[PDB]
Amino acid sequence: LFTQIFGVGVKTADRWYREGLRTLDDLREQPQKLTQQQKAGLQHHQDLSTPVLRSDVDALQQVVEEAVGQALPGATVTLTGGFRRG
DNA sequence: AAACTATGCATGCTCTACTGCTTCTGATCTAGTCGACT
Repeated sequence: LFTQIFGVGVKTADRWYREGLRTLDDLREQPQKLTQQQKAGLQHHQDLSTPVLRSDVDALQQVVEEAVGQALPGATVTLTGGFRRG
């Protein structure tokens, strides 16, 4: 559960385990030891938990192409990662 | 002629500014360690 939080790794999860935080609520109880990455991950935990579908991938690519063109014309963007693997 | 008073001056003391030199302190750049991510 802890590892699914953006900005929280194995070491941080183990540290929280040894500190007595056994559920997600305790993390939100004290939002002062969480860095920017952890705060962002916890704020939108539910949205990022849902798997990303191909439709979102195509929408993101279409949006990013316009930004890349505006920054500069003639640039190319390629989709890599798991999606490129099918 | 003698006693009292007057001015006059000097030197040490005190303060406030002024300038220049020396030392201390606060702001700004990187190595290492832990952690995050792809």
